[PDB]
Amino acid sequence: DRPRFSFSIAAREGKARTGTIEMKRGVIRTPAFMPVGTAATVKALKPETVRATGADIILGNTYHLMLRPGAERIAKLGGLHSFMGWDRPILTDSGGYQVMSLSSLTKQSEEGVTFKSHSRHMLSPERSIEIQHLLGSDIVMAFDECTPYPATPSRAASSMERSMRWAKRSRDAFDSRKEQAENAALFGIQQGSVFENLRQQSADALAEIGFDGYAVGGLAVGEGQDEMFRVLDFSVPMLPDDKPHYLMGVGKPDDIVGAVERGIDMFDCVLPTRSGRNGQAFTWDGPINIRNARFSEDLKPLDSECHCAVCQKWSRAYIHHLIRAGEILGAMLMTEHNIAFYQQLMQKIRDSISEGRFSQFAQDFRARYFA
Amino acid sequence: DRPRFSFSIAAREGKARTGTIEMKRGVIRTPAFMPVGTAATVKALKPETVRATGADIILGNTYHLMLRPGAERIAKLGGLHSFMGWDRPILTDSGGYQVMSLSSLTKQSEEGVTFKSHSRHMLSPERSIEIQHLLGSDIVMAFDECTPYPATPSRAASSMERSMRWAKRSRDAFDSRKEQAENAALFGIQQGSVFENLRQQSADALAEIGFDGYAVGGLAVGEGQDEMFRVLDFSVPMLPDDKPHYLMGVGKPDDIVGAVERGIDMFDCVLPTRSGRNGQAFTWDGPINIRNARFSEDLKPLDSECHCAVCQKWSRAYIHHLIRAGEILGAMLMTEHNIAFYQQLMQKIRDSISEGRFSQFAQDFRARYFA
Ligand SMILES: CNc1nc2cc3c(=O)[nH]c(N)nc3cc2[nH]1
Ligand SMILES: CNc1nc2cc3c(=O)[nH]c(N)nc3cc2[nH]1
Ligand SMILES: [Zn+2]
Ligand SMILES: [Zn+2]
Repeated sequence: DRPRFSFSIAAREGKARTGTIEMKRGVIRTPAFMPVGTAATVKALKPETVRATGADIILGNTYHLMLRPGAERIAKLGGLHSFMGWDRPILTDSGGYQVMSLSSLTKQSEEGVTFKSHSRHMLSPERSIEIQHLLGSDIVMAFDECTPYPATPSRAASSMERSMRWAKRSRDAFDSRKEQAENAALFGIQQGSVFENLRQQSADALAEIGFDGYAVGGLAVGEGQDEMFRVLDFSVPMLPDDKPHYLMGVGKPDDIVGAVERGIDMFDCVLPTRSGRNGQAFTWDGPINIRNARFSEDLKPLDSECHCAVCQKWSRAYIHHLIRAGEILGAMLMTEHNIAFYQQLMQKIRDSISEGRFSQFAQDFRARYFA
Repeated sequence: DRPRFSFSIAAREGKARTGTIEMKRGVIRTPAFMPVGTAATVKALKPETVRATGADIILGNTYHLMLRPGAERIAKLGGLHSFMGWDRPILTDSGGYQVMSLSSLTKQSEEGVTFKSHSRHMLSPERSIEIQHLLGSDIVMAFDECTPYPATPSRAASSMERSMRWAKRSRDAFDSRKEQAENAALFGIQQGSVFENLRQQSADALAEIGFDGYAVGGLAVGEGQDEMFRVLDFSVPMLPDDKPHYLMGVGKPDDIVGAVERGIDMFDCVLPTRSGRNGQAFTWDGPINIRNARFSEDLKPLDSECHCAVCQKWSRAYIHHLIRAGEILGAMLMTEHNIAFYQQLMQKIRDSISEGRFSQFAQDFRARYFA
């Protein structure tokens, strides 16, 4: 039987790595992309379809689920996996980002955050870890504070310091719950905004506590790719090399490629799902907007090489019609293709690292995607 | 290879019949229920899922498709079957009902109908048959006038007489188009409102022209079940016994059972799809509204006996959550279950007629469904 958690690196190229995380509910191939399933569903897909595209793990959210249908309710119904019909690993964010993003009123303190639902609710490190336990998450995220961008050095520091205190509280809450400690994994989240010294302090604090994996927090919050990449350049090497590195909320295909070049192993974002429903399809020649009139009579599949079931069977012209009509099948087909594209991107990344030709792959990918 | 059209009756019980229609694109088991696919999609289902529920044939609409994406456009793209990915028979309504139902302004004449889209457009018997040819419909409906309910005898008569003139025009248009005449079938539509003498005149006119099948038009337009059944009692026996009888727009499960008792072989309605998206699930114990709070923690499947993939895998509690959240997967799961339920109803009807126990089935079905 598989262990609670084991990360193994099979191949490297520069700072890039490829390997596997073994957990009780399954193996995760890295670098990994996690489709987002915020309301206990990956929007417009059955879990079997999510799996058929190649996903090994999906992301859920402490924030949305604690509000609807409720964490205790999900536990009473047998946990998130049983509830939504996904039997493989699930990573859950801790709520700290979403509360500050989506809540109408918030009160922040050293204890945690109180907020008004988009009734009043509270989140603290202890309550966050508890909710993630009630959901039955396999990868639990520490409860942190995502520092807004831009931040002054003093505010970035104060924020990061609070997040490190909360990281220790998260660790202790997780370890106190024997069933959770034995069956799930806990990741810490590095903060520090764009400042190298604060990123270093945060990495040191997280490593002293000790986690199963380390996320780079506080990015993909408006800073732009050049700045994100600059911060990754110095931040990722600060993290323990032998554990996974997770870049929260990233991202566009080129962001993923560059982040892997910088040592990131795990990704999530709503882009393929959300923009799929809005008419944007990913292709190896760059994104297209299927709503455009130029596709009304185009018999080609969304992408000429894609192996997904959508590209096997339906034309751009048909999907154009569905999305213009507001048909649910349009959302379904666009989302399945985009998630499949993301998984094919991760497979090409993994295979190119394993073969020592990832640098070449990145160059070829960009030349074509941005032609 | 299969013929253009052959209807064979395998078993009878009273006025009820069970059998098959063989067409080039497939066999249709009767009595048959046709899921409705008005915008070139059965809402929220891939065609493989429509087939997996047991459907042999689906319904499309001259009216919606001629407006979006356009009949000529669909023909240029290879026809409706290729466009939407359904390779089995498709029946198309002729537009005469939908124009009067959905258009904002209409001008009616002996030539046809001109209307404003929900730009100006025209429909006539000739143009309707042509559009159904461009779509590549397998069962083409004559272009008729659906008499509003209630109608006075004089207006019902005038309307029915016009429909019979249009039925002959429909026949001639269809026969003039060699490819259509050789590969598709043409059904006539009986009119006459609730009046026995007008129903008889219309049946006689349609039989004199000669059609592959006969629809009972002008019902399911507000008259209620008692009156519908009373009109079917005398109207269906007027139609040729050796051809299929199609009751347009029916209906609720009990309406289907009673209509089969009265000699109907074919059905369509938006109820399972549309009401599925709205939260109504069909069960052998009657419909339920999955939005109701009583289902928030109910671990049972939608229906306790249903063999569909939704009932194999997900709880009422989960689907309740999805529909309350407005999630697309909720529409998907509710629609698949309801279409599957309708197909299971038709299978039970067919098997009970084949075994000479349809009367008993109808009685048992009602006792439980209305308990
Ligand atoms: C879409 N962009 C994005 N940046 C993020 C940062 C964090 C972060 O710093 N902390 C936690 N807990 N979640 C996050 C989620 C993010 N999502
Ligand atoms: C939902 N109820 C319903 N009654 C109908 C009658 C006709 C009818 O008399 N003619 C044609 N062409 N379509 C029809 C579609 C119907 N749909
Ligand atoms: Zn594809
Ligand atoms: Zn079912």
